[PDB]
Amino acid sequence: AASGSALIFDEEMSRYKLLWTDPECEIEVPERLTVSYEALRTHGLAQRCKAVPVRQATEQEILLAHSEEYLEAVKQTPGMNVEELMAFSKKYNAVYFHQNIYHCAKLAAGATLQLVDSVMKREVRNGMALVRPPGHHSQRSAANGFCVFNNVAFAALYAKKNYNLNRILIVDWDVHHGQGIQYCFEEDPSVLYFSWHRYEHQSFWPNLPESDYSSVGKGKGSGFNINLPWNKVGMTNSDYLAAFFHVLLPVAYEFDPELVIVSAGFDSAIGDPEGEMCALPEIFAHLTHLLMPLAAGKMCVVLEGGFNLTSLGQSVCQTVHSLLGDPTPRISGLGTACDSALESIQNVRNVQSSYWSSFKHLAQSETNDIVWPEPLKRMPASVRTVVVPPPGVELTLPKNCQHSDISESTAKEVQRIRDKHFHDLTDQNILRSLGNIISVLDRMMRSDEVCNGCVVVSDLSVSVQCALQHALTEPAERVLVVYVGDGELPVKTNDGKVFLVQICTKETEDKCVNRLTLCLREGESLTAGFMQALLGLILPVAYEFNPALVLGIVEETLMRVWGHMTCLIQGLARGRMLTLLQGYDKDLLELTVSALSGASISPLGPLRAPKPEDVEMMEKQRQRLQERWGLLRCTVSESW
Ligand SMILES: CC(=O)NCCCCNCCCN
Ligand SMILES: [K+]
Ligand SMILES: [K+]
Ligand code: NA
Ligand SMILES: [Zn+2]
Repeated sequence: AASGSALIFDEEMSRYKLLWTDPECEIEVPERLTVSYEALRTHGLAQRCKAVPVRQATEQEILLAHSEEYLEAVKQTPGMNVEELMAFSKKYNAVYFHQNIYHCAKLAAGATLQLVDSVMKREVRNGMALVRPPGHHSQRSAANGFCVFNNVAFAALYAKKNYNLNRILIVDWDVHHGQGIQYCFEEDPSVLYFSWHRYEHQSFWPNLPESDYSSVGKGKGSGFNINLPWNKVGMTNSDYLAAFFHVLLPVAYEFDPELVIVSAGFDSAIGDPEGEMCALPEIFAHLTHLLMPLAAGKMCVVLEGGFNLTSLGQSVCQTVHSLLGDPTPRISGLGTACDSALESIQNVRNVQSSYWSSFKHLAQSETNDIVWPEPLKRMPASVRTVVVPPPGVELTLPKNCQHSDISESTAKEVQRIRDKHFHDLTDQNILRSLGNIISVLDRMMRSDEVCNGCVVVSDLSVSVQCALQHALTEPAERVLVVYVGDGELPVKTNDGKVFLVQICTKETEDKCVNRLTLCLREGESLTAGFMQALLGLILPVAYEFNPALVLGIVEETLMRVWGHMTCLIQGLARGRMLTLLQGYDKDLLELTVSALSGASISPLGPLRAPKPEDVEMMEKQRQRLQERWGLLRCTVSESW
């Protein structure tokens, strides 16, 4: 029921800074906050967010994660002169103090708690806090790496205590390891912590052995700590997406969190002097988007690091755009993760194979300065989704959905198309279908007016043929076709314009690398199996293919997962998807339009394990396709 995105920010947090020379700290500046808020204002994003005021964290709230001794020591820093502040600072690693920093740290922490309350009270769907100082390096009794108090740790502990949540996911995509968060939740199975980080075989700050992939948690928490070290610099969009599809997302959808918290550092973006990675600001639009089906969209993004003022602002915008449901940018030039990333990924998956169903097949032999382009403009569609129910059927639609109304120009175009390719066809309504299909496609393709749509149809073949051919000569260079059904469609995949995913009940072999045919055995297995295929096979290929339109097709004869797919597939083609439902089903159509319109997706519940037969079918698919579609790889390839 919740709507809106909270934006929590206050200028007071820009009113502390470094007072002496220190090259290790000089990158952390007040302008990080003002440049980011200014970019949100510039692009119209702040004005579309609910402004929630900041508050101080209380002393009892601070004590959730920190010791009285530490708190008492920090409480004294407002009274110190600069000499005393430098001497206090030097007791810790890579951190400076300022007379106002205790005050701002209490603000950064309270700002996060304000965000958790706004999302958990259903006052907003999700939100972001722009806070200084950052939090994820700080620990029970120490400030560390520009961090005073552990903002994100607070959020999880506050959410456990005040909302009795049993499963919280924390995604830390900052370029540094958040060891403070790891230490806090090491033994706690109710918080799943995932972090990637520049590591370089422990030679990169903070130089900890327990930042390696081997640290999986302790005791009852074993398996709920996931470290993915980057052992070279220059990681790219492909590396990041490979990490999500093959490590993070399989575990997250299996865990089924009730709240997602993001430790969102943008020192992992291109141009950052700390990360020296190569991922574009647009990738954070997808990182955000791919997590939003989780926890019914309850997602608290919390700013950590980020030190290239330009890439920080662009990356913050890409994130808020995604929180607001705006269409994702298309990611070009994706492919295999590099060898170093693949080594990290394969080591992580193997060490976590003891704890997670998505990796369990791995345990047994039988089983197995720089410049870059400014991001393009992301425009919410005037109306998001158009829907064409069968004639006579009116339905309750969200405020951002409309019914279609064939124009005379389109009616002639349908007449031409029947004149040429379909002579002996005169059914007046499976020809209104084609007028619907063509009219809804033109709104999707020819203007930012409409984003996506769904049409109910009767004859699959004529409908699919006209949709696909009208798409290709609009023109849209490539079209991803997703077909749940058992026939053979009028679809040609022998020219590179079309990739066909088919989820069917009859087992088939596909001959060529532009078709992916998944035959899952029906039963209580079906849902975990499908989600495994979606995350580990379908999304990897789709992202690399980079279609300009997605064509979804469902024959009259699964379902539980269809909203997750529809939501996730909108990362492709700027969300331009056309769904063709053969035969009227009230609730499938209602589910489709919900997810197409950007509404929250109901959770699946924690996932059981898929049938080993289904895993085998899927890995055979991977082996068959990963030479062509390298984003499928989650292992280093054999050298000649
Ligand atoms: C919030 C954040 O991203 N902090 C990064 C801390 C950087 C410390 N660098 C140490 C340099 C070693 N010579
Ligand atoms: K991290
Ligand atoms: K934990
Ligand atoms: Na120091
Ligand atoms: Zn960082």
